[PDB]
Amino acid sequence: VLENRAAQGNITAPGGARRLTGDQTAALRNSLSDKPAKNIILLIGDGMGDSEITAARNYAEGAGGFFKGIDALPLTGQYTHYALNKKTGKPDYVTDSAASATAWSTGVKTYNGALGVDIHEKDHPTILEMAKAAGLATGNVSTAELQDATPAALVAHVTSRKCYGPSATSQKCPGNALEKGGKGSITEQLLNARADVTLGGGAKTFAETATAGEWQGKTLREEAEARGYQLVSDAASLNSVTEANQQKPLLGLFADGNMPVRWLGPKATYHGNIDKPAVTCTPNPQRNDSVPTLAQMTDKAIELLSKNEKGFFLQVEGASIDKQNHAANPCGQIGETVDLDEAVQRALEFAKKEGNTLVIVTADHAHASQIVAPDTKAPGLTQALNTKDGAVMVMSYGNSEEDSQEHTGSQLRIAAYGPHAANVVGLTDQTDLFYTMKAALGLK
Amino acid sequence: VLENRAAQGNITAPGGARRLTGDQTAALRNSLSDKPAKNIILLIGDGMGDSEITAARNYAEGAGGFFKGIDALPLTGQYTHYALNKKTGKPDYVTDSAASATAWSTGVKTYNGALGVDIHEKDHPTILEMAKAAGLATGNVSTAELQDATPAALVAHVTSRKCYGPSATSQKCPGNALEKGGKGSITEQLLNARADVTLGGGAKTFAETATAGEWQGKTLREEAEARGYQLVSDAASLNSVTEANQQKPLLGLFADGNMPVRWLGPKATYHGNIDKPAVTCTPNPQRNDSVPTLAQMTDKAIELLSKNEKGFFLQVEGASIDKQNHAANPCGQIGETVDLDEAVQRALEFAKKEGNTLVIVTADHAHASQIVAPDTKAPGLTQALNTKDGAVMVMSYGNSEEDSQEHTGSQLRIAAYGPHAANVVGLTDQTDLFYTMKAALGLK
Ligand SMILES: [Mg+2]
Ligand SMILES: [Mg+2]
Ligand SMILES: [Zn+2]
Ligand SMILES: [Zn+2]
Ligand SMILES: [Zn+2]
Ligand SMILES: [Zn+2]
Repeated sequence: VLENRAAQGNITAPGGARRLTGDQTAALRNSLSDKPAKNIILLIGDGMGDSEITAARNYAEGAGGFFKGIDALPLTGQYTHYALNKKTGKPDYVTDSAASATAWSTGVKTYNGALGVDIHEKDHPTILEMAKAAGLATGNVSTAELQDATPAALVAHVTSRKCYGPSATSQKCPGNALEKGGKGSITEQLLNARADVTLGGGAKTFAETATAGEWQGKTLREEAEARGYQLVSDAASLNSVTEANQQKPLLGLFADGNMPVRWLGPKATYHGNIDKPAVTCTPNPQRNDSVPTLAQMTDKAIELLSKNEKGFFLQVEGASIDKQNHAANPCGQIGETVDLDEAVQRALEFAKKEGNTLVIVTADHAHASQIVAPDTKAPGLTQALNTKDGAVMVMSYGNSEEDSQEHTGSQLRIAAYGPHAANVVGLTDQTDLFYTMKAALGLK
Repeated sequence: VLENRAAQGNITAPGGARRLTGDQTAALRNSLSDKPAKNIILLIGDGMGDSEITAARNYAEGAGGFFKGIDALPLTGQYTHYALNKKTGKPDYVTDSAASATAWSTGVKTYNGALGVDIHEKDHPTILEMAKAAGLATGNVSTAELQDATPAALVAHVTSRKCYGPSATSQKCPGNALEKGGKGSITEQLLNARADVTLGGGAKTFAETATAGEWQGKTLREEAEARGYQLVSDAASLNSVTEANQQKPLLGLFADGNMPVRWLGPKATYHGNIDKPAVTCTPNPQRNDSVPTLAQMTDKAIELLSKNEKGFFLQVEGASIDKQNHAANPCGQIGETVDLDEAVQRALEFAKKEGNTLVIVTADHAHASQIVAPDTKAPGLTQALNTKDGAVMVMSYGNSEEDSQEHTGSQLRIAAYGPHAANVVGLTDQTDLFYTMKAALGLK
């Protein structure tokens, strides 16, 4: 259970590339605690498989480097995340964000596209809904639009992830539409969920006015206000927030759609590793100084939430790792993995200081990006990059001919630190994660 | 620690997909032993990254299934395996078998192609040479030609993995050529090394004649015998062996080149998942019942080796997972993973019964194969397969336009069982493994 995993010296010399100093047996033994967890922080890097972690590490820290947050969690294991075919109820080997998010927040497998409901479309309670009942403070932050599948799965029970607001739901999830007697669209269900801290993007859908209920005729943004929600939309305002609870809930909408990616770089191309020069990522010029970073929202959330004596549950998500992976854009993707590392460092720092906090870093499913040989002549999209090592790393994207690269089904890394983290070691399922949290928090 | 990680029951019902039956903490704390290990069995799945394990589990065992061998090692982590650029000494992100094998057996990074030497071409001892010197019995089994990089890295110090016999070394490694005062080719160095048990393929190279020294003029097979080596070429004759030591070492040559793969299936093709029907793998009609399985060689090796009270070191390799991966042949590739699983079961069973053995299952590097959606339209090679779940699974190979699929650089799974297994947890490096075995065996 070591904190420093960088290569220890000259990597060309005997034992120069070792990440271990001594024997972990004792340190590890001392990391094993099955005492209760007062708090739980779940960081999800959407689409961040082992391939994604290695590429970003090579680039940003060098092959022999180590993410001070991401790679610093002592207990590790691999976990499966297959979905189910709605009709046959047989495994669908490649899940989407909705079906996977539903498994870790609910504990039951479901079809791709479902939020908070099993394949019979029967809804089950989420871990956020349960923490809220037990008395715990709750938080949900993401760099994606709030209506998106990963954050939404924590507060919504919809049969299709496309049922963002009033209009969308009417046609795509009519049985869910408030009018037809349903609980409502994703945005309305979020507004009803009423977690203490909810931060992200997706202000666009709050411009939709409801079609029924008390706030019918009034936009969803107005409803939020007419319900006690403190609305913040930039860095300075979030910062001013002094508190958030069931009387003063916090709702941050920092973007119309998704929040802006950290780095800019070009899209991979056919033979781009052999036709075009090596690229060096650069800060995204269009990201306004006032849009909060993932680490800042995570920081602010942990603060307000830590003011609760019963404890808290917080889910943080680095959404655009996945999205940029789909876009076949190495830089945006690596930049988003770097961003998330920052959030994890903030998470861990509090954890070691608090002592009863269980922190977990993982992903919902694997993705397309592959690290390959510099001289690789691939059928898909490639790009050469200038890593921190002063060397070149080529990235490959070859599982789709469409405009979007595809998710993949390989099992991936799950890492934890804190009381009950041993339940992450070995082979487990995406559903175990749910039970691990339910048990650590004593929400049973 | 759990020896049963298959889904609990109905994967479509809450808690049904779970693999955990309880809290791992105490079971996991009781597996953490830092007492010395008397023996070590290192099983390597060549090119078996996490992706290769999942695809083989979904096919052979079902998504919710579980490899009774591969998936049963309690302590897990992920490790980096980058090679070095010979010139600059900067990291080379995608390693070849020779430089990765050299790393775990030697503890020093090296360039791709190098067996047993650092970037300066300076020779460094391997873990087998150390075990042998300490008095421990040694074994080296694999399903590839014995001169291949994985087995070779343990007994040979060559500048190019191409220097198999006398004729290729003269021209390709003249500084190693016996005639030039060099230690000799790979085969000649294997014969000198003198491990107690050596099993695999690659007999054709033994037909070459030494160009200098004590056995100059005699083919390599003759030198083998002349030096007290017992030679066995089939299942039967292997079965009838009762001992193997420094007085009568064993040498199995079961194939001219590599041993034949277990399953037959078509090669993945362009748009193979949409244009060609789903496939069910079958037994390879070319494999003789005369040819022992990796499980059989493993078992026999453990029996003969286990007669040394002082200990033994053994390395097993399911070689063709890699080779079939390059060939874009899902069936051959999965058959080789199923086969390596039988070997890990033999290893594990012995280890639980002996109690002082450290068992480690990993791979040398990641490869091409990816698990993707059945409806996927990819630029590379694809194929649909009928799994045990009665569902279709599509596998994609898309990082090369040439006739061979490339390795990839993603960190991959490393798992262990036994004394000093806690050193496999978390993030580590391939070189760390060398040090982990040295200190477990007290080979210091
Ligand atoms: Mg997401
Ligand atoms: Mg090999
Ligand atoms: Zn996702
Ligand atoms: Zn995605
Ligand atoms: Zn290999
Ligand atoms: Zn290979």
